[PDB]
Amino acid sequence: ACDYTCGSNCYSSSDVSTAQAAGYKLHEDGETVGSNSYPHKYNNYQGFDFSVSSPYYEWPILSSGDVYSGGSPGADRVVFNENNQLAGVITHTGASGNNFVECT
Ligand SMILES: Nc1nc2c(ncn2[C@@H]2O[C@H](CO)[C@@H](O)[C@H]2OP(=O)(O)O)c(=O)[nH]1
Ligand SMILES: [Ca+2]
Repeated sequence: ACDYTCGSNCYSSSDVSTAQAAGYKLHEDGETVGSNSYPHKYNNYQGFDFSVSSPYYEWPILSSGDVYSGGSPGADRVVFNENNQLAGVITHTGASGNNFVECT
């Protein structure tokens, strides 16, 4: 079973934890990877119900289970706050434009 389902991508809690950990570290270090500079600020304009406070940052989560290292980021993202607290898992999959939908 999947703790999170992004379109057809299935993620366990461990996948989310590993991704979050990597993204948070880069954040503390003042570093980014990839052409789109991850991790980067995330603005909740769609008003998802995050129970944790902003600011928020987005970091890619790979279907493969590998930690994002530059390269195609896919459509899935882990969202974390300034305090390394999980906000949610979202995806561009099935959303138009630059928008998102939450992973179920
Ligand atoms: N890789 C990727 N980027 C997308 C997609 N939809 C919108 N984007 C946005 O397009 C740019 C990449 O070319 C980024 O600003 C990225 O936003 P995020 O970084 O918030 O995902 C998508 O399906 N895939
Ligand atoms: Ca996995």
